[PDB]
Amino acid sequence: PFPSCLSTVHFIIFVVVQTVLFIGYIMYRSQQEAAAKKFF
Amino acid sequence: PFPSCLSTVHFIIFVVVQTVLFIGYIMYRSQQEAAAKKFF
Repeated sequence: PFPSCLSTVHFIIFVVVQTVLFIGYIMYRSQQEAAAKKFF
Repeated sequence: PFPSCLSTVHFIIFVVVQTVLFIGYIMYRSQQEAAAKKFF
């Protein structure tokens, strides 16, 4: 039985998911730093 | 038919695409922060 060598399709999905989850994390962190600076 | 393994060229291109878009995006974020700090 074929060993689970990585496919192209699953690789593209996980890179986009890693990019989208980190960009949304950047926007969510940028919104916290903007909101924290507004109170000072 | 062979399972579509992620080629070396296929992996490198998606690394560069993810990195250069990363180079663009974070630099685009700091210039907004620099422009926002210039108006306050």
